[PDB]
Amino acid sequence: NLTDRQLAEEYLYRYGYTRVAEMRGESKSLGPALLLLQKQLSLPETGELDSATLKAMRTPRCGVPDLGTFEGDLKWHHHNITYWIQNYSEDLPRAVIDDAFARAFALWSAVTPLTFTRVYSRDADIVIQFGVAEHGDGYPFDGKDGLLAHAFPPGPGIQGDAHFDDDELWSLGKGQGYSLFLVAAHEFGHALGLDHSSVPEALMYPMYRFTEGPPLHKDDVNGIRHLYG
Ligand SMILES: CNc1cc(F)cc2cc(C(=O)N3CCc4ccc(C(=O)NCCn5cccc5)cc4C3)[nH]c12
Ligand SMILES: [Ca+2]
Ligand SMILES: [Ca+2]
Ligand SMILES: [Ca+2]
Ligand SMILES: [Zn+2]
Ligand SMILES: [Zn+2]
Repeated sequence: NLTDRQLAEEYLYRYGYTRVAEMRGESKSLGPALLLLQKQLSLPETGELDSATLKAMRTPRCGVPDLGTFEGDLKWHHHNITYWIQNYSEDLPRAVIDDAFARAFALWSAVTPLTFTRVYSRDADIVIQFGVAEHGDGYPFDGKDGLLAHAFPPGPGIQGDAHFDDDELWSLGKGQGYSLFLVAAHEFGHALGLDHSSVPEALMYPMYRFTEGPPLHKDDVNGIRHLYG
């Protein structure tokens, strides 16, 4: 497999840190990219490929980049957001999957002027899809672990849609597998127009953190408030 050095390089590149360090003239060596990463994930800012940074880079996370072309202003311009569960993972019963997504939407519904209504139609605002490797959007998944899912900011077509890597074991996060409820709640955050948070305890923190407690943090609620009047 990849050397620690190579895993680091791929991570800094994939999540947009390499590009930002290039724009500041300092791509020659990893130090500057690592500091942007340590800042962005609230790690001690050593600028070293240290134990906390390598730990972080090995942590399963969202496939959405942390730093940086879509159409429109990346918020919804209607109250009633529709979602269509285009397909299913075989990892869970369909009713449990449907309920995991309903629960992810009820989380945001309480703190936004938006409503979420399940439909069965191609034209839903938020199309939910399970897929593996290349799955039709040219942002291919990476097999088991690493990237768990991604989503697209509000707007037309693929915009607002949420995809889940079916090379992961989907569960409710108890015993084996990733909580589909917690990953969906995070990705639906992007589907409403939220960026990653730097607050480790926040839902919109990019790394997967299993919890049984209520997942929204002040920072998530406030991010939504700074988006929707
Ligand atoms: C595979 N999916 C995918 C590929 C890609 F190349 C870009 C994006 C962006 C998203 C996304 O929907 N969101 C939700 C909406 C939003 C809105 C703004 C920003 C953003 O500002 N990024 C720049 C860095 N940011 C960090 C703190 C302040 C600036 C990011 C995001 C992230 N999904 C993406
Ligand atoms: Ca994966
Ligand atoms: Ca859409
Ligand atoms: Ca699976
Ligand atoms: Zn994310
Ligand atoms: Zn996708």
